[PDB]
Amino acid sequence: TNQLQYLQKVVLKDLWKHSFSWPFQRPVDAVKLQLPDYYTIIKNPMDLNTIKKRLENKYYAKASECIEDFNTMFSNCYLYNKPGDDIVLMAQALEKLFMQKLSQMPQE
Ligand SMILES: Cc1cc(-c2nc3cnc(C4CCOCC4)cc3n2[C@@H](C)c2ccccc2)nn(C)c1=O
Repeated sequence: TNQLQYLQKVVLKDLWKHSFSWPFQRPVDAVKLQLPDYYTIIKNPMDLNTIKKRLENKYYAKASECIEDFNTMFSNCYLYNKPGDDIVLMAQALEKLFMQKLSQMPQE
């Protein structure tokens, strides 16, 4: 659980504390945001709270399964949203930090 512990205690913590993480802290609320196509276009949604619960509940078999979920979260944001949107600028800044935290992760 070495790399899964670093994903929880360093990567997830430092993304959560970033000022732009708030849109990713819960699943997209399609009702309150009136985005009725979101869950049709995004078949495999993901968000930081789902990742937080999976790490707390030891749902992941391996670190790479948790990395796939962060990557899906970012990919979904770029797929659904438009290049000039606030949320895309926010995702890009959070993903840059993500890639730095992975570069500093110790080996298993
Ligand atoms: C991953 C993701 C997340 C959000 C999303 N969560 C929000 C939660 N709350 C508010 C607001 C609701 C009203 O109170 C203020 C926050 C806005 C929210 N958005 C959008 C509309 C948004 C974010 C940042 C900037 C601008 C728009 N929207 N899509 C399309 C995504 O792909």
